[PDB]
Amino acid sequence: SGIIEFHVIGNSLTPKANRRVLLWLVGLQNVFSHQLPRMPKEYIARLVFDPKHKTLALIKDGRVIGGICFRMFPTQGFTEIVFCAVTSNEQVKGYGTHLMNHLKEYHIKHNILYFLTYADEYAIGYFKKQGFSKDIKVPKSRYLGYIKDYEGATLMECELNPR
Ligand SMILES: CC(=O)SCCNC(=O)CCNC(=O)[C@H](O)C(C)(C)COP(=O)(O)OP(=O)(O)OC[C@H]1O[C@@H](n2cnc3c(N)ncnc32)[C@H](O)[C@@H]1OP(=O)(O)O
Repeated sequence: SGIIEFHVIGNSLTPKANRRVLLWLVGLQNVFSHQLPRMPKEYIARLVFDPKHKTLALIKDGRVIGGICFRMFPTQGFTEIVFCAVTSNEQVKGYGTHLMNHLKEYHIKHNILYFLTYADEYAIGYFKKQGFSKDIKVPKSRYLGYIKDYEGATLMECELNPR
């Protein structure tokens, strides 16, 4: 290795089957908790280990340095971005953007062209740089009760251009 690697991981049924992945999931849980201090740790753990959620992990030298936890809604035509974070010492180097670009490529391949997410006010600018907007095109009837709403957050959407 010696270089960064992208891995789409998660818990398919039980996290005890693959210990390498389990270690990465715990690593993600910790990174998410550390960079998302206002989010209950038990809450982060619950979602990161939920079989319906996947996490695109950014690993360098076997260690998790960032990731995006998401949930795919193929029939609804979109994916919910649940957690997004890069460990502090690795931030401001381009990894956060690198992670989102990789996630976009993955979804273009699965033919899902919309991301929905609830952004904390002080993170809005990050999403805007990644092409997200406060203008929502996915109908409310399509996401209400599907995506989780948060306190004081702003719903934002990213329309992916397959090119
Ligand atoms: C659904 C949610 O998860 S909402 C919560 C989102 N997450 C967090 O707030 C957790 C704490 N923050 C982080 O983990 C990081 O700051 C991340 C993941 C947002 C960004 O990761 P990084 O690796 O630092 O970002 P990267 O180096 O790719 O920078 C992305 C670009 O966004 C820009 N940007 C604009 N506004 C912001 C902002 N509010 N925060 C961060 N970046 C911003 C940066 O200037 C940078 O552009 P530049 O390189 O041209 O200057």
